[PDB]
Amino acid sequence: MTEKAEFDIEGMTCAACANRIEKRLNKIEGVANAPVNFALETVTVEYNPKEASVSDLKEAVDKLGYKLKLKGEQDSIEGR
Ligand SMILES: [Cu+]
Repeated sequence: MTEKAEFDIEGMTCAACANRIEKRLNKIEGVANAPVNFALETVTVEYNPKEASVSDLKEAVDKLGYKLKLKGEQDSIEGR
């Protein structure tokens, strides 16, 4: 089952910022994966909406400093 969720990240000026998110994300219970993509400025989070939630991990990202918001939820990304 699981779900894919796609989010736009603002402030992660270094790859270490991004990696720190991945670290936090991994620390959330019932996450599958969540590699942060340093080009499109987006992360594709994969998890189950049972033990974790988009809103929860949002706060977990905000906890690190940089901002996060919705982007999509079907391996799509979108942009110009
Ligand atoms: Cu950084």
